[PDB]
Amino acid sequence: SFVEMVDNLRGKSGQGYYVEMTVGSPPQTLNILVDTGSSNFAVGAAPHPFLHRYYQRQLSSTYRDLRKGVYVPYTQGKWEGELGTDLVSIPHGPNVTVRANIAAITESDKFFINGSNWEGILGLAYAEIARPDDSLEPFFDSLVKQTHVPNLFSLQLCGASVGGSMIIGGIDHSLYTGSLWYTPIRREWYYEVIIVRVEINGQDLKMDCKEYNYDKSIVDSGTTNLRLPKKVFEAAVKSIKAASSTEKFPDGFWLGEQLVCWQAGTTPWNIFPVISLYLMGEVTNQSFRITILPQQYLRPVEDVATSQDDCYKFAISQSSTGTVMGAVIMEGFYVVFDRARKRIGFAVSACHVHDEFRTAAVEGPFVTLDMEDCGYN
Ligand SMILES: COc1cc2cc(n1)NCCCCc1cccc(c1)C[C@@H]([C@H](O)CNCc1cccc(C(C)C)c1)NC2=O
Repeated sequence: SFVEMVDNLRGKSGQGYYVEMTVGSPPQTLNILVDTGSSNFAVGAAPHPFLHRYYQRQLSSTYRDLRKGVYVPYTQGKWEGELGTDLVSIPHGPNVTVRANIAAITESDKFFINGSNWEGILGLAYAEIARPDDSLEPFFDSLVKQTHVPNLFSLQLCGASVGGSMIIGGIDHSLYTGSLWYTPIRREWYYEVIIVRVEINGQDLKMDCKEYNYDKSIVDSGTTNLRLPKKVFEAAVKSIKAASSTEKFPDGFWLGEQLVCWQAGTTPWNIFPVISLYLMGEVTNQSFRITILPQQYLRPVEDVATSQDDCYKFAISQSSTGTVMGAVIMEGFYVVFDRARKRIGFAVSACHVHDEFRTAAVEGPFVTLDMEDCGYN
């Protein structure tokens, strides 16, 4: 029955992927961002300039007030609101209805985006990072406890405006090719993983692998970019600059601020290297790698001019809170969040990115010694 969830995600580039949901009785329809990087289910519940619609608790006969406030600070944006519960469904999802916690967003700062088409966020990570504390059961935990939906979901995020699939409760084999390779979930709070090696165009970055996971590495469908710790970012940018030194780019391009453009269909993809991230595997001393093409980390953006020139932004930025494998990394891969077996699987997606001489890949097995030493403490 997973076919009913294929292509249930939509979005705008750089603005997250959302799924349609209903809350309350009678059902109120809202578009909800799917976020594996947090654990709160929250919806706009008061007028806002950028909200087309919002949750009206007064119109729901199943709404229950929890008489408790809540706020969530993300990297840049934040919101605050009122906790409560209500019945929730996913129209293009499993045929079930659950009573879930909902944060009714009453005030926000740089959270909603002008013209985004979504009105809320579904944090799919674990209770340990839920606000106000881990006693607020996340949506997916409520779904698994109250229904027979198996304890796993999978995400197929597709590039170019954009679409994808969130398969709730399983793996849809028509969404990927080749084999699924699994990496352990290190700890159940974020979807934390361990990166054991990094190569750019086949060249090992030759850093202490602890640097790749300082102070954690997570899989986060709610963050656009690949975010890298300071030392790793500097090494990666230095290598990417040298590989593409054929052309010159404004220094603001490398900061993710400015954009670069080329004549329609002349982007010099060949001068940009591939990035290989090696993840800890399931057996002793075994890893696997995922290979990232420049079509993933050069995010296409609309040019505000009359030009019909392909313009892009550098979708790799510096982090001070560890590695973030964001949406641009997940795109072109089918990613299985196998909560039941505490593992995350990667396979080449049915909507993979196309280069002419290169291809995104998930390859294994590799031998990697002392992988346990790569986790930060
Ligand atoms: C830095 O650049 C960033 C940051 C974020 C998003 C993006 N770009 N682009 C995508 C924007 C799409 C929509 C969006 C807006 C606001 C918040 C989020 C999406 C979720 C948040 C994730 O939840 C973050 N996950 C990790 C994290 C970080 C801090 C605190 C917590 C707590 C709440 C658990 C969790 N995304 C971002 O903050």
